[PDB]
Amino acid sequence: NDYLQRNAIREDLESYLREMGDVTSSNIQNWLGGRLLLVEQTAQTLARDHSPETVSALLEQPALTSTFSFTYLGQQDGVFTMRPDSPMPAGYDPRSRPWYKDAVAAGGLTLTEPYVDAATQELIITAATPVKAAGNTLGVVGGDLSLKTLVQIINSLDFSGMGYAFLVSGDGKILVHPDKEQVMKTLSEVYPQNTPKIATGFSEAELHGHTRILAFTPIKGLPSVTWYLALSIDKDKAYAMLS
Ligand code: MET
Repeated sequence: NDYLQRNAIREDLESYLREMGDVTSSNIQNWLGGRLLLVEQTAQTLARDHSPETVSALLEQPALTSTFSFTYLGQQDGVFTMRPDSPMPAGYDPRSRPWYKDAVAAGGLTLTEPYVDAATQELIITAATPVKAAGNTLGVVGGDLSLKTLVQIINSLDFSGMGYAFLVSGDGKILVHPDKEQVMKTLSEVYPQNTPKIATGFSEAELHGHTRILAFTPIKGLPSVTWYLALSIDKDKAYAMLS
């Protein structure tokens, strides 16, 4: 019976994809979490000493400079200190920036979606948290992460060559993707006819002439964002490999 045999293969494949999605989501959760905690650790150290000499020395520590492209403190009065050095664009105010507002609105450590960096005019992600001292908010510490770095973490596993992983918001906005052309596009723009639904377990759709299976796994431990790890699998390839 071809129907029972088809369902037998599909259930085995979905079981495997569920397993790959869980571990990859765990992996990016732990990776982002360490970056978040490093930013949190930096803020609480600054909360008890934020003199210019100390701010500079702390941001230059190699645990920070080797982890983030840049680490910085934007203060409540608008003053901005960033390491490593970078030329500054005219009219910059850290308080108007997405990372600063997101941290303040979150009331704690959070991650931005990709936004246009003020200096490089390129997309960047930022781990950010307020600096709190006796209820006062003195500012926000941010740590910048390249989207390429996140693509590499979620694609550490090759998924037996069946496909690839990307990140998507609960709103359907593609945040990081191996194809740079799909970054910040929505699932509806990428799949206009039969759009995959995040809530549904496994969706089938057509991309570039081939049927693909999509599966979305929530990423836990990310305060104030609802992001999913998405697997995009070549359907014909997966069914053939699993006989
Ligand atoms: C001064 S630009 C670099 C800091 C941060 N990524 C921003 O765009 O605001």
